[PDB]
Amino acid sequence: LAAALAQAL
Ligand SMILES: *C(=O)c1ccc(-c2ccc(C(=O)OCC)cn2)nc1
Ligand SMILES: *NNC(=O)c1ccc(-c2ccc(C(N)=O)cn2)nc1
Repeated sequence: LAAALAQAL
């Protein structure tokens, strides 16, 4: 989940 969002950065 964290990675799914982290791709933005
Ligand atoms: C959420 O974006 C998220 C959470 C966890 C994972 C993930 C990917 C790969 C592994 C892995 O290779 O584990 C080996 C024990 C674990 N968790 N991806 C994305
Ligand atoms: N928000 N994330 C990024 O901007 C980001 C872009 C690219 C990468 C990355 C990581 C690792 C490799 C590699 N070849 O091992 C390439 N690009 N991370 C984050």
